[PDB]
This record gives sequence, C-alpha cells and structure tokens, in this order.
Amino acid sequence: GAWKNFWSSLRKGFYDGEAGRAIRR
Repeated sequence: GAWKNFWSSLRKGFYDGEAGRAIRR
C-alpha cells in the first residue's frame, strides 16, 4: 500500500517522458 503509492507516482511521471515523443511509433 504505502510502498505502492510511490511506484504509482513514478509511473505517472515517466508516462509524460517517453510517450511524449511517441505512443505507438
């Protein structure tokens, strides 16, 4: 729980880093 919360943040962060350039390509 409390440990998973941290992982949830990183995910949302990276989501706007790599996908920002290409989502499928």
